Amino acid sequence: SLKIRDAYTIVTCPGRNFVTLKIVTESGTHGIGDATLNGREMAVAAYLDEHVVPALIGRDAGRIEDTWQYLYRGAYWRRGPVTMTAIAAVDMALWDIKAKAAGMPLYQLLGGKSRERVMTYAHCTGQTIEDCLGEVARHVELGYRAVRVQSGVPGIETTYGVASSLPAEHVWSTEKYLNHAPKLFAAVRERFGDDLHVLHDVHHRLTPIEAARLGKAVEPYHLFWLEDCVPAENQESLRLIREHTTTPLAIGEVFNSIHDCRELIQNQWIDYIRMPLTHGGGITAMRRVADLASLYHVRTGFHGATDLSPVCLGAAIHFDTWVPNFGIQEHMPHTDETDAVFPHDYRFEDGHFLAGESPGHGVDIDEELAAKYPYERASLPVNRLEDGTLWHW
Amino acid sequence: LKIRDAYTIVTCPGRNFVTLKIVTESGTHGIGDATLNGREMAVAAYLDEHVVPALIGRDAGRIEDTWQYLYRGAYWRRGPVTMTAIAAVDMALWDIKAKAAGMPLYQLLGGKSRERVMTYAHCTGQTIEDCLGEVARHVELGYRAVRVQSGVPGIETTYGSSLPAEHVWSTEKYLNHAPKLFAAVRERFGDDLHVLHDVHHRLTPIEAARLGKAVEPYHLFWLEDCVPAENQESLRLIREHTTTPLAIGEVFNSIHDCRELIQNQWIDYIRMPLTHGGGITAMRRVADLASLYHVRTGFHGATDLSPVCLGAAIHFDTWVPNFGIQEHMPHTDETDAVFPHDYRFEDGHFLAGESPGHGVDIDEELAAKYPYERASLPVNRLEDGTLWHW
Ligand SMILES: O=C(O)[C@H](O)[C@@H](O)[C@H](O)[C@H](O)CO
Ligand SMILES: O=C(O)[C@H](O)[C@@H](O)[C@H](O)[C@H](O)CO
Ligand SMILES: [Cl-]
Ligand SMILES: [Mg+2]
Ligand SMILES: [Mg+2]
Ligand SMILES: [Mg+2]
Repeated sequence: SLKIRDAYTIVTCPGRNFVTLKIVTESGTHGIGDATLNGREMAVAAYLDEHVVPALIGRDAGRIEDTWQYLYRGAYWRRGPVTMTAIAAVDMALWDIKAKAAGMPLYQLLGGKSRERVMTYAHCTGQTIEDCLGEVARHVELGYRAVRVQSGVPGIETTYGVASSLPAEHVWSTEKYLNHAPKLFAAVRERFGDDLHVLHDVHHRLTPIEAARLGKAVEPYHLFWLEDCVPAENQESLRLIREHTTTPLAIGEVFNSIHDCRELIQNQWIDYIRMPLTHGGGITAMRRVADLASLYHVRTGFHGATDLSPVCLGAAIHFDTWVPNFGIQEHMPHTDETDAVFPHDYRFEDGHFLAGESPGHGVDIDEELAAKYPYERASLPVNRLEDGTLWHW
Repeated sequence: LKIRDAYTIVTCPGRNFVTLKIVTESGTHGIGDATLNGREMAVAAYLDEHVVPALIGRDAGRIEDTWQYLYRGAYWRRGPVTMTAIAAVDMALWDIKAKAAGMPLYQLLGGKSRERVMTYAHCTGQTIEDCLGEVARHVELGYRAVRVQSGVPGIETTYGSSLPAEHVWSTEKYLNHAPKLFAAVRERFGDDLHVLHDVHHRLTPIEAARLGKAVEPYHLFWLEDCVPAENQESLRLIREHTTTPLAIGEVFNSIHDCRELIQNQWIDYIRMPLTHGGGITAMRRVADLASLYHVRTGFHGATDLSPVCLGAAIHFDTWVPNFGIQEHMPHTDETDAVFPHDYRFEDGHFLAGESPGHGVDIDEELAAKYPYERASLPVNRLEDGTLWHW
């Protein structure tokens, strides 16, 4: 039967913390899902262990939609990063099981392939503009068609995306950054030309009119996207940016629900939605987000940093392979130790991912190997202004 | 003055509660409610593993900076687990601040705006008649306001074994039955009594519009939680079609869950309580936004918010200009013993405490006598098996 016999979390730190849900059916078939929430990992682990897992036992594993609604509505307190990550982990494991039962790779189950490979972007970072440019050259040589560029801001010790369990404390100056950033993109274009796709992550630090100014300043450099311009709990925060610049906009890695972005999409305030499988309620929910996005010409650009496990990456590559309105897939390679803990069949070649062909999402976990790497607490940084004001990191 | 220690206490004197205690280098302490019904251990872990270590050494007096540090610093913002952890810290810090000031909490917030805090009681029964008996009984205790719920004939379970109980639901049967309850309450008890009703998420907007209109003759104090409101626009049809007052928000945790509801004048009462809404710091901002639009506070006050929340809420209720009403579900004697407090209930109303802080403490030795026991909230299915809203 497809009745659930067992379900449990695995916590491991093969270079960084990962939490994984495993679901095992009465017939012995199993599925896994990513439950990793960077810097708050044990909150999801406990949400799953104490409150979700006992309710999964005896459930029909084939009932994906019912389980999703049961956990989403049944929680009573709806949405949220801990909440939606727990739900995502269950959803991914159930889709893994369904695809295995169907004898198909996940992309086939979703509606089959819409493309022959999945374009990625790489992180190019450096202290100086020159340092970053060197990194762009290296990745272009590796075959990347797209690069995210970040560089230090002169007069500021720490800037995002440029180079102990408690939050590190960074210092920020918006005004210095606003004057410096356009110089980076100018230098990229001068050295590498127009065919390269160039991305930039603002990482929440601006107000809307400041982001509008930046967007206008970087129009000549034709960025693939300007990402996370402003905190967007208030979705209307995007409107001034959109009304003032034609630089394409990306947002959403911090979102967990379609209700965090319904308005952003329907009002045409963004070009790319960034919310990934692990944090956005899994395959079931993200299919719905991508479909809504498609009505408004919005494309997917999944958050793909290392704090999403190979389980998320494999499932995302399947999703990317099917989804009509695919935009790009972020690539941050995992460590060798992480890759070994999570055997998988997706492949990376010449700047692109290729989806696996084995039934399931194609990712597994080696539990005995995972057990060799105990959890190590690690928190994300905070950002303060020059006067000490607790700002957005 | 720095935080020297912070830790959670988990206890089950009749039901589960999670509490955060913060202690300073001068040996002063404060506590905050961290209870999230049916997901309690997620908050416990959020605090234990991720928040508590970052509190050590922080200036206890920096309430605002700490709130922002935890809220923005989490990176992943908002949510029930997140905002409850933040609320627990915030309540404990306000507790310490008031104690440092030598004042009960309401004094710190801006002083007294009213002499007492009106409550409502839960009145419930299988039949309308059963419910009416409960109303009579509560009116005799001095309640000026009652929430009324009764069973729907033809349906085994209506709103108002560690796993979710499974209830069955019929909207159509409820819609036809509910007006009869309010009619009976008015027929027996007259017009002076305030009468409330909790729809408990089960309707679509046009169904709630229909219900609102149908119950206009009974002049309800509020119709609560008509529809799931993740999509805040869900309230619009209800508001355009009825003048029955509307309340919502016990399942919210952020001002961003209700900013539009308030600004578009779609609701009359906001229900989000201190424990789940990010504590005093955040709820002051929510109540203040509400005030621009004639919206009043109606804090969720069920038993799954601890006496720590209740004491702090009574202080808040005593200060806030735009107070509407305070929900009252009495805690068990065992719960009251675990959480000694100085708020009082008299003649249908709360009276705020006068001792410095929010006036609530926790007896840790007694708390230890009641270990955690897993308990989940129910789910609701339609007659065809559809997983619905409970
Ligand atoms: O675009 C990105 O890749 C993200 O912004 C990351 O840099 C985040 O900071 C990290 O994933 C948080 O856990
Ligand atoms: O109005 C109320 O009192 C609430 O709706 C409660 O009945 C909730 O069901 C309970 O607090 C959930 O934890
Ligand atoms: Cl959450
Ligand atoms: Mg980013
Ligand atoms: Mg209610
Ligand atoms: Mg009209």
